[PDB]
Amino acid sequence: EKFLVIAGPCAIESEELLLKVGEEIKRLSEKFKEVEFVFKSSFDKANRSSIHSFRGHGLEYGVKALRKVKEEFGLKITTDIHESWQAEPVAEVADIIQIPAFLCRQTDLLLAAAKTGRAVNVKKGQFLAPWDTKNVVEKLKFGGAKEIYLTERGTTFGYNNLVVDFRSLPIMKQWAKVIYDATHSVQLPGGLGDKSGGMREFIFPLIRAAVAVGCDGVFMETHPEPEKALSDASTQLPLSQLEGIIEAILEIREVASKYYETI
Amino acid sequence: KFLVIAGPCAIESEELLLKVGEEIKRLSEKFKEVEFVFKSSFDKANRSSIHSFRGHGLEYGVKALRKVKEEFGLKITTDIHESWQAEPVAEVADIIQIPAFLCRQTDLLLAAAKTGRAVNVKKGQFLAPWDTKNVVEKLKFGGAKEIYLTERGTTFGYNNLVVDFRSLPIMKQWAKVIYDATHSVQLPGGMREFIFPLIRAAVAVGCDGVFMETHPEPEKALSDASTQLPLSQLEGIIEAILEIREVASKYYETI
Amino acid sequence: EKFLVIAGPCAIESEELLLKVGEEIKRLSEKFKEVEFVFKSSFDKANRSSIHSFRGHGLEYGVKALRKVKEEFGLKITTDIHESWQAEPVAEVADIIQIPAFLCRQTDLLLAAAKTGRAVNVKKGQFLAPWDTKNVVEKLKFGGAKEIYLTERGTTFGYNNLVVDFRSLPIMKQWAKVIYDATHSVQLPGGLGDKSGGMREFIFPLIRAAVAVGCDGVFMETHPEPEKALSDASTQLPLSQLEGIIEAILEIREVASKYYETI
Amino acid sequence: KFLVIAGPCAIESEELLLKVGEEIKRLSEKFKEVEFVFKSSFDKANRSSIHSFRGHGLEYGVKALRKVKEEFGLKITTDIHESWQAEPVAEVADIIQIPAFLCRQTDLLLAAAKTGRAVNVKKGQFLAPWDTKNVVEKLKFGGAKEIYLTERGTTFGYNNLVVDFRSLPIMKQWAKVIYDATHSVQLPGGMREFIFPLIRAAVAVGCDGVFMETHPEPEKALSDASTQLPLSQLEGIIEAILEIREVASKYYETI
Ligand SMILES: [Zn+2]
Ligand SMILES: [Zn+2]
Ligand SMILES: [Zn+2]
Ligand SMILES: [Zn+2]
Repeated sequence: EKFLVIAGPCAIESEELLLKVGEEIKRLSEKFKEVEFVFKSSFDKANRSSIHSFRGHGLEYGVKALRKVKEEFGLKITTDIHESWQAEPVAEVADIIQIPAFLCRQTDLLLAAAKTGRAVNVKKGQFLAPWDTKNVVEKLKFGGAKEIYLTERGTTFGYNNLVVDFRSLPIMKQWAKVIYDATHSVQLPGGLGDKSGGMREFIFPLIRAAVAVGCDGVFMETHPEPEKALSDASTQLPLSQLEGIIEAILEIREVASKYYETI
Repeated sequence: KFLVIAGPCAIESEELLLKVGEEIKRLSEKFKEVEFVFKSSFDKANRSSIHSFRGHGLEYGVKALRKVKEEFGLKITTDIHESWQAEPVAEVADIIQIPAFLCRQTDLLLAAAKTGRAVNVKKGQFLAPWDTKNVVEKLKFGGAKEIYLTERGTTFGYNNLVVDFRSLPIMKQWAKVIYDATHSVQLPGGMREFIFPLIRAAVAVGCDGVFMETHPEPEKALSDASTQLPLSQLEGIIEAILEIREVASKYYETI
Repeated sequence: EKFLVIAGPCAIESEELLLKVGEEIKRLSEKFKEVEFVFKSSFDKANRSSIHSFRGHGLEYGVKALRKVKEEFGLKITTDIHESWQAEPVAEVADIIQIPAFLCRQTDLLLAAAKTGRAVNVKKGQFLAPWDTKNVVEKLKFGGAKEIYLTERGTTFGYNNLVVDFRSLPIMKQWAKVIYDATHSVQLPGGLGDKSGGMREFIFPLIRAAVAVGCDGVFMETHPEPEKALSDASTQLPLSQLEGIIEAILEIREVASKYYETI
Repeated sequence: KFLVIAGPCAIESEELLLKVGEEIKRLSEKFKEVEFVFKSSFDKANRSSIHSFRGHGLEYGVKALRKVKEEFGLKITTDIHESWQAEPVAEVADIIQIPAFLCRQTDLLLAAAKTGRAVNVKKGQFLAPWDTKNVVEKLKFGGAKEIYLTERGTTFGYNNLVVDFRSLPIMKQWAKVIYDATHSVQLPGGMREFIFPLIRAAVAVGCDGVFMETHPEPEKALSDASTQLPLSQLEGIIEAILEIREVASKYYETI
């Protein structure tokens, strides 16, 4: 099946930033024709550690910006919702509605997303065991979702640290397509001052592990200049490095593919 | 005074709340050194299964809780799950509770603080004790004056929670601390036998109050059936923690 | 039953240090007559993180020093062994033979201790679940041990951190007397540079929790001047604070005792 | 060359070692790009139960291993549990293995280093990746020249281990890194279905070798029966990791 690559700047810092990243993603989509690219960006960071951190410019602005990306580049779109009422307006532009990790058990949010008819991607909560995502998929199916994804983004491992238990990939594949979040998985929750920390040096090696184990897609946040990002400045991948990373995972996926176990 | 938040996990019926409210009212009259707060959820918005009991809705819930407050004169507390619910709930709830999974949702916290009511935040199973400082700050920014942080366990491997008692003195630096005696022993995805021993630990360490879900017939409860405390055992546990607190309080560290 | 208090300097820095601490422990044993005091000190720190850290002055010197303490003060003695051959010589002075946490599964070490006829205290490994200590007690009984203790000293919680799951106390009590290690439970494994870290501010509160939950004794390392200790300088309790801590736990134990559940 | 350490968990008999040694010898001739090392323990010194299989003793063990080395010309590796065992084991063992629970026992490490043989230390389930730097230093101080660190999982809650692949690049800073594919999926106090996928992960990330326990009839093994790899599946897995390594190696980060 076609491999999915969900990528984009963490937050919608401005419509200009989006178009700049979208342009590169469009270029890569023309090169890597065997990949289905989905542009991602959050119109709101509703769970920042600090009240002083950047959140966004509002739902209205964000949807408008994402719509511009889809219009100008013909790219599929995905963004996350935080309360049930946002599902309807967001579904107007989003091809895939994303459910935040902390909210993966909020029944009404899941139901709100499912009834839009759009695909739904649920970030696996840091508190959830792999086998407990079965009921998450069940809720979505109950709500009408026909295209469901589960995203591995790390599990709570002691304080301010996450570990990726790759056994989750084959387990979750039993009931949904699986995506590996290469950037949030290496972040150190509340690691820094009133902000999240992260170790970019592990992004690439862990993504290689994900494709070797076997997944249906990868999720990566990318920014022209990560150091200047308003969110996840420590983990967002430099846009110039995206091409090489994608090429590498396609190569590893190809050679490992014949060994992927049947679920 | 020492805070004791208790009541049935979910508002299974106005009838159930009244029966429990009566016992809590009696204990309230027997223990003047304690401030009792009646708790019950109008909606279990985060159940694991879509086929599990959620409740009868916000209106039916706020109505039943109002009946408890008016009939017994007890303070009330219930949890909210989305921002719009803060206002209507604040009509009856003296303390607005923020669910553990939602402790980082800025709009929910701000919505609760705006009501002018006290706010009790369940510490997420993914949060470190020191990470709660930011939670309190959000609430203060939102205008909250009476703020509580509730210890309810931390993710420890899969389908298990551990209570790191170091969290009590750490969180006390920025808020009043409550120990959730029933959810802390629950196995996500629990053991009633550990409820009492851990609550004894909490008061020996030092906290500002305890949270306990209680039900007349726990095994018949529509939620947390394996962990809700039988109503008849509530008095004994309260007396026990008051006695332990009386002796141990001499050693509670300053700030 | 008589409450057990195992205390002493972490390592046998010198025979003089031992006698100084022993003198205070003897004084407290005369005051707290309802407590059974056991003097503890390691003749060897065989598991230091760094090859450059203090280990000790040898088994011969240590046993001689411990014997002096028992002779001069009439105090019971306990020390830990690291290899089977040490059980015999150590049993000549030790009333309780201690089994290190990392070695709680080494069958021959356990058997070596059991056949000496002495009491055996096993530190629960940081990797062991409470219910898995049942087989540890089984091995000891198989080897002839008639007086067995299991010591709670924390469990691996993420990297360089330990958490105390107090549910372990009532669980382990099902098959052995339980001791709470108040000082090692708050140490941060490899936290510092080539050494262990620790948070002394949590020693007292956690010990209060242990007695409130219910245990058969407490283990505390104490030193005249912790800051100068050659091992566990961050967690050893100042000797001057021992009296107050013991008084406090006896008071909390008394008031909580009527509520201790029957196993 | 890439290292592949394989063999039956325990020396159940000289007979068993020979049968496994034959297959490993064959693979050794088929894969010249790989250095095979035959492994088997003469004693399971840390079994959970006193009634479980330990072995036939050190002498019988060193004897059987010597037979494998002489008959097939394969390098040998076995683990030691107490200092005195280093010398006699070094007579046949090319690489002396240090058990995970004993990775901090200074005298065992020094005893192994003194033999002049290579030393492979299983990373304790309680150790952080960076904590292994000190382990290597002890060995260097003891005179060790060829040093390996083996990833075999980290304590994750109770009766479960997780493999934090970040450990591979971290440990590589001070030693050659080996990934233990069979013990990493074991549930202390395991799932064979996860052995292959995680070994693929290990080579994609980048390691210097893999460790795998294999047995003709795993379900009949006297130890690690639930995790030992069936002998017949060994060739396929090796070919697979060589292919993945060939492609992925282009991206292994420097130092
Ligand atoms: Zn992000
Ligand atoms: Zn409940
Ligand atoms: Zn010590
Ligand atoms: Zn094995």
